[PDB]
Amino acid sequence: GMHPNIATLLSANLGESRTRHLLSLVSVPDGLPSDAEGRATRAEIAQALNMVLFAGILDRVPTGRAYTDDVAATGGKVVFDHGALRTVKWRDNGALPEGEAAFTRILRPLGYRLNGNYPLDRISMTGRSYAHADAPEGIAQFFVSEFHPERFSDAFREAVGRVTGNSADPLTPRAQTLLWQLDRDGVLTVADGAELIGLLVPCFERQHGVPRLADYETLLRESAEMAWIATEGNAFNHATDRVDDVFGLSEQQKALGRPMKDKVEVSGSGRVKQTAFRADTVRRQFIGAQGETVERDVPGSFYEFITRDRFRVDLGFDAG
Repeated sequence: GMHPNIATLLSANLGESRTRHLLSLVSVPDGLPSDAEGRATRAEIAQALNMVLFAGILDRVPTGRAYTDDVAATGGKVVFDHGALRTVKWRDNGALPEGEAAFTRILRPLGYRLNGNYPLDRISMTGRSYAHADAPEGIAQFFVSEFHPERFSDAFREAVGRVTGNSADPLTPRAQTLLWQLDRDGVLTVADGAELIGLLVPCFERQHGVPRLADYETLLRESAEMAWIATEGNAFNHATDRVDDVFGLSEQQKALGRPMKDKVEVSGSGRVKQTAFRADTVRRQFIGAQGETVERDVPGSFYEFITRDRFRVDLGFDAG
């Protein structure tokens, strides 16, 4: 249960102390490809990036931090199952590629492949899952959703463009340089891999500026999901922890007085079962009617649990 390459990649991004905690908390899958010269493989880099991003979720999802503090305290483990993020599929997106392209251009050269297509018509989104080709069951998946403004009001679609139309592109030239070297060789030096992770982490964040309170509210009247995107951008919506039994765990967490949701979502097949803590509220800035900065408390992100039956493990996100 030690992984020197992953530990080094983590340490360069998180520092020793935070890395120590993270390595004792989050399982590293066994069997990741290694390089004979001690370089960092794409699998190692992908796993380390995921762990850095997970640590970033914990920093802003206090209910998750509570849960995982107990895990560390009692010697258990987190199995990082997947992070889910949202994107806006709309041409007025500033410098940011539209919808999921903002992230597939990153995940694909890291070694991910499309693993599932999940229409979410009720909420005007399309979801897609990405699994890592080198360890599809062990490395966390990415669930990337795209929001679709087309069917909404005129006012709403104008609001979308004002919010997103100034977005930055966080994927720098150096980031792209290292990404495509990695895709070519399957490895980078450990230093270059650590550097790549550092450059990729800021992509999983809000790329647009502070939105107008009025536009936030216009969005919120028609779509909770697009309102959330307006405040959080491409930051992880949730992280998910793969556990033996979500039913037992939910009951335990509720008995401790923690805010579990009541619904356990079960796929049609019965093999994939999900439940979560409610999202922790976060304080965010908005532009007021006279151009002033005002603040509001809005829903942030959440920590989720999943159980996946084995046939190999069912990696789907099927509807039910």
